Amino acid sequence: PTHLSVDTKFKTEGLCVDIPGIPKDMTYRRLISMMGFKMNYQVNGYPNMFITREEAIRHVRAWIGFDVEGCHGTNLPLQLGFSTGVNLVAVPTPLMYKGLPWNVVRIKIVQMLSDTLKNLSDRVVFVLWAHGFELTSMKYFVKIGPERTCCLCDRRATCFSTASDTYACWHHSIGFDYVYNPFMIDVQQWGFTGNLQSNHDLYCQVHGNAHVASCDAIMTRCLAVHECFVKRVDWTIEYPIIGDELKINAACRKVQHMVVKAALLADKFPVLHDIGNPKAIKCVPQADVEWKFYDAQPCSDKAYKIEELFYSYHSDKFTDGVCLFWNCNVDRYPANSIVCRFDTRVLSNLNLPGCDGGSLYVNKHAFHTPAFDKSAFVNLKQLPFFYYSDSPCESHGIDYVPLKSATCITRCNLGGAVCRHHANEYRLYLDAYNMMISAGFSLWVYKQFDTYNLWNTFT
Ligand SMILES: Cc1n/c(=N/[C@@H]2CCC[C@H]2CO)s[nH]1
Ligand SMILES: [Zn+2]
Ligand SMILES: [Zn+2]
Ligand SMILES: [Zn+2]
Repeated sequence: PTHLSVDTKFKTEGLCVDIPGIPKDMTYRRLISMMGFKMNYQVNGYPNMFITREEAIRHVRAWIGFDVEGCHGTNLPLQLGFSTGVNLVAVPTPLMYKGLPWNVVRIKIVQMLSDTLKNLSDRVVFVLWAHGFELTSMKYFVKIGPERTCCLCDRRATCFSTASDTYACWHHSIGFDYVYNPFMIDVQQWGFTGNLQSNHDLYCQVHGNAHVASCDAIMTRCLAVHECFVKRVDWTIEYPIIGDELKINAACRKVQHMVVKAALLADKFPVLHDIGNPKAIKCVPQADVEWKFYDAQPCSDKAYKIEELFYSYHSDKFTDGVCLFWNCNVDRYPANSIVCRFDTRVLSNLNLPGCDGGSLYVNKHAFHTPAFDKSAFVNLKQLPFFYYSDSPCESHGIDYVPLKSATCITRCNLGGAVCRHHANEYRLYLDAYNMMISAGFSLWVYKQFDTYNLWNTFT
């Protein structure tokens, strides 16, 4: 039970308006054959074009919703829609393109998937709400065979060229015309009552239906992401490193210790209510403060209602001391809070678009995060950048230029001039901070927070 068997049954009901008379009894084997593909009994790493739901989830970075609308059938033109927003009209002779024959349409398909996926995945997974034309049109831009490697590198082959009879990964596909060994999954195989728009609209208001194929491709993938990452949560599934994952997470841990440590020095809160991940550790283990923990798993549907986290009768007096919501998404934060809230709008290779305004943040694990809402922070202010250090001014051990900054809160800066050690740490902390901000995180703090109260901790 690692791969999807070709002898598995395929429910064909959703395919009988474009394919009238299609048999009720159908396996993937007969379906791939009907699509115009010969599998030849190949034990070379590609057992089925279609994949399991578990395999689709392990490869979410590769998802591209795909839908074809019969615009007028190898007589009528076909509008090919993709969840990237692209609409290509192929003739059999929001980005809507005019009718062009398959030989040029296929070149555009390879460019679009290559530029979209080269930094995300080693493959493409076509997410469908299959009715007929998308499966039958796959023979016009897809070639299948044994698993292969790139002609220019050691990555897996995702594209083929008829002009040169060579294979390439997403990075080296310039000029390639065919999609090689793609994967696909039909959402309509998961047991849905009603059409695509009806099932999608139950959970999302962001994606409308402007009746173009790309609208259905977007709603398809959005619904597939809700089923796999909103209503079903699997935090065990590990995901390959494709970017700045380790630096972003190290930066987040440094910023948390910094922001919280300074807050406890500046306003000397007797108690700290730490609301969030049930596996949390005290980020400032030397602080005098009464550290109280409360468990709240990363919500993936709607942000927590502050009235349910705190009320119905815990320390109970959350109003006493300070509240820390580190990556804990609530609808309206209290005034006495330190908050790290991820911005689902951020454009990055880690953050994939999600359902109902949310985003799927993929960094080691997959976390669907609810839509950003500036109203959550009405009782708070944006946390300003600062670097605080009580460590001794001692070098031990990178050519220097004197650091001069009003945001370097150290004994040396108070006393007149920043020492080398603290200037190395400042520039390092500023990089880790900038790294965290770029990854999409936001930092918010109680309105009375003032970095001025930190200079007095050097009496
Ligand atoms: C218009 C739009 N942009 C999107 N970008 C996705 C990011 C991962 C590849 C793309 C797969 O759809 S989704 N909707
Ligand atoms: Zn390559
Ligand atoms: Zn949606
Ligand atoms: Zn110093």
